[PDB]
Amino acid sequence: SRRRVVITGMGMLSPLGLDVPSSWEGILAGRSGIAPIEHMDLSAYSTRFGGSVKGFNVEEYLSAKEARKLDLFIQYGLAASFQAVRDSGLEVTDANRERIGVSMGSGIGGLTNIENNCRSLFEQGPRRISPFFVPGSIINMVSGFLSIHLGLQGPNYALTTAQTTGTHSIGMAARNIAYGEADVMVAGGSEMAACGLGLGGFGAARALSTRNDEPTRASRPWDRDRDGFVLSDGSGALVLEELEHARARGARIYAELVGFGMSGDAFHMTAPPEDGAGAARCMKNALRDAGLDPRQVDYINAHGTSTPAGDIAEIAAVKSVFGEHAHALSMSSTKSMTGHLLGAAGAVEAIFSVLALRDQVAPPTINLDNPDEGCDLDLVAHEAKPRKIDVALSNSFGFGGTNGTLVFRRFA
Amino acid sequence: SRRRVVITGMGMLSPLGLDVPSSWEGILAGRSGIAPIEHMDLSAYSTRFGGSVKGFNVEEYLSAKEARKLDLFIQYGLAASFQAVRDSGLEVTDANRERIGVSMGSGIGGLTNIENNCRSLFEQGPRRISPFFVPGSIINMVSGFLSIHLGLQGPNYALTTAQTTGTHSIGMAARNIAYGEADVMVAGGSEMAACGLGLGGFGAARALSTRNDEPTRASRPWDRDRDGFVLSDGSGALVLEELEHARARGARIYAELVGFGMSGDAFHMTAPPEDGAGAARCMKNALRDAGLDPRQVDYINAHGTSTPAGDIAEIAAVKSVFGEHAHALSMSSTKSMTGHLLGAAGAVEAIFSVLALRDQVAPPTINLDNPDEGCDLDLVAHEAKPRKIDVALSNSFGFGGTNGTLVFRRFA
Ligand SMILES: O=C(C1CC1)N1CCN(c2ccc(F)cc2)CC1
Ligand SMILES: O=C(C1CC1)N1CCN(c2ccc(F)cc2)CC1
Repeated sequence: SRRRVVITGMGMLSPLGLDVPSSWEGILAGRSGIAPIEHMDLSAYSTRFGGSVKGFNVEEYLSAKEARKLDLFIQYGLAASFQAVRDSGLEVTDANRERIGVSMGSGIGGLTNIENNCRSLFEQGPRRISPFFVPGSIINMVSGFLSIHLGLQGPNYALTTAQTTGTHSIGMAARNIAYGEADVMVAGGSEMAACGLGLGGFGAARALSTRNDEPTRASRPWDRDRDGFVLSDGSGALVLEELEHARARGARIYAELVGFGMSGDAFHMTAPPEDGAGAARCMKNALRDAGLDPRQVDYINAHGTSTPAGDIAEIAAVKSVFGEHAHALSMSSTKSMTGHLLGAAGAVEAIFSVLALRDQVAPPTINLDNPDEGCDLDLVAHEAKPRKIDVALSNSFGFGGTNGTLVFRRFA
Repeated sequence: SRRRVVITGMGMLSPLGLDVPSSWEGILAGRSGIAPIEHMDLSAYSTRFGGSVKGFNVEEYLSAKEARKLDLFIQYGLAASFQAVRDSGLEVTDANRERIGVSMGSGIGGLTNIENNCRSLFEQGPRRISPFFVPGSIINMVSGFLSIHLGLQGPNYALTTAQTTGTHSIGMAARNIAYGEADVMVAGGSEMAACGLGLGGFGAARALSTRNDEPTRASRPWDRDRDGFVLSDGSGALVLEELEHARARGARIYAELVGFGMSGDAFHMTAPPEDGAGAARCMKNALRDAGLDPRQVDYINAHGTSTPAGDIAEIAAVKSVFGEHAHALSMSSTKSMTGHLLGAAGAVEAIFSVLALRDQVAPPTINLDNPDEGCDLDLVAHEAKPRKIDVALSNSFGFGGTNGTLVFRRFA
């Protein structure tokens, strides 16, 4: 048998704000965080907009000297991680430090640091490569730097499962706690891919919306005029905690993480199967894991990337798993507002799934002006919908056909 | 409840050979795979050598058309994965595809591809970035492409924990099986960081041996004249199987994986503690997890990177964990011969640890001419040592204070 896992701390950088409550405010108001990218010549690029983190002050978290050593994606992860730990009220001690671990991931990692260090390599030669290039860029340095700053001696690792990173990180952090390997984990993901390599790289695959004239309308999941995902930066971190540990210190419990599902499509490198067979298996795995019937699910935070084939696979998958319950659950894409934070998408959308539970409100899918063929589910078009939510799912579907599902329940 | 996990398949590319048996023959003969690098011009670099994979033919495994789109670290990962699965005799069917997953990781991932595409972006512009840049370079696409080629629909993920990646990948994959999330897992890691950014980045940090004039003598773990690690390329993959599943199909069992430890040092971004504290916590977690008396340990495959601080930390950790039994077990570093395969180090060394059990021989630490102050254990200097090995331990340490231990024993 198995220990129960609750959420006692949440932290976030998003295109909607510098913390969870500002972000959540934007979500329920249907605000877009998408805009032309600044301080950067995108003249030769077919996409010139995305979700940037606006006004981020790393010196709230690190000295200028330590921040200079770390890629933006690491700064973002640390910000969310430090917010999440502070939000939890947890005190690290000699008595508990070996029971507190970290799993903060990234899908794409340190492109900004790779670009600057390439610029030096090609222009001047290898002698201008930063000494901090490697430890300042490697994906596991959010877990590493967090563990060093706070003295965490529990499981220390990082997932990289592309657009599924955040979902997987949180789920496998929850298994560490459930199976007694840890009492507390900081888990989630961070990403800064709004640079030339990210816009360029995704641009070259024609994966990105090129709607440069109306950036706020670019991300339009399940809408017949969608033309690919919007690329976005940020981080999400949760403090996961064994229930008895949380109750003993009198922790505030936002929700219970009751279920985690993983699956592989074994289909295509970037395209999901049309019927979403992988996403269906993954969601069924998560519900079986939670001991729940599909009928008990009230809210789904969709992957909902605004890609032609991705959005319609998730409709198929939901209809397949949920049968005659499929129209009764509400399902929304907060990527309609935030765009796609890649590896951090699962982390911030777990937070939105938890806050949907706390506030009894389904976040909207904005821009859903003209649902596409078969997109006839309750996709919460345009406006937030207050409703009953006991159980919320969060899905992520990534490149290589890697799937993640998290199941959260109201706690009382 | 918690199930037992055995090794039924292994695969490898190393600087010593294009498979396991060829690589193992090199190990037992004390051969170095380190040589001046030929595939690029390093006259600007303070390190001009490493452990290259020599004569690798990707068209033994994949079509030239798909090979061309993948970073060498993905090619190496798939080659080792394919060997391991063939070596297992396992047949993937509709009855078991959902119960077979893959966790093949990398420390640095697609550095070559990112460099070349970064060169295209700066010299030419974003219209010259490869459409395959992202799916051909990101760390999770070994697990991704393996699942697509073999039809594996089980848990599909990747770790990135720097020089610990391979040990963590194998360990967490065993936990998947132990806890019933899968019956089979292909796990390990791959690395190809020998490009300008790689040798330049580690060179900027002064982390690498600069013994350019005698590369086969550069990697000299615990030797007083060591001057940093030797960068090497390749792949290790293992087929992990639930015991009863392996028994049921009459699989050949190399060994049982009885123990896994993880621990963060929470010490420093890149330097390990002098006293071996994080390593010690990790090995103790691993030994308790295996339900072992530490005097049961016969053979330790050390991290053994040929850094001043790393090498002596490990002696301290082993003396602290094993007390007087530290003087009875044999410890060696195959990095004396392979060099440091970073995220793939834990995977090839897990295979060497298993083969030490099959053949009852401790691999040598070559180039240990003048052991350093306090390096007074049986380090298997110069020559392989036939000896009783019931229990073998494999240690990895990484940047971020991230530690891993695997415990294998002979299976009757
Ligand atoms: O984003 C990508 C691929 C699309 C290109 N990368 C994968 C490997 N990771 C990496 C880590 C450390 C380092 F030194 C360099 C690269 C993250 C960057
Ligand atoms: O000169 C410095 C400042 C500490 C003073 N370095 C920063 C990068 N560090 C590092 C070590 C190994 C390595 F492979 C990569 C990076 C340590 C060296």
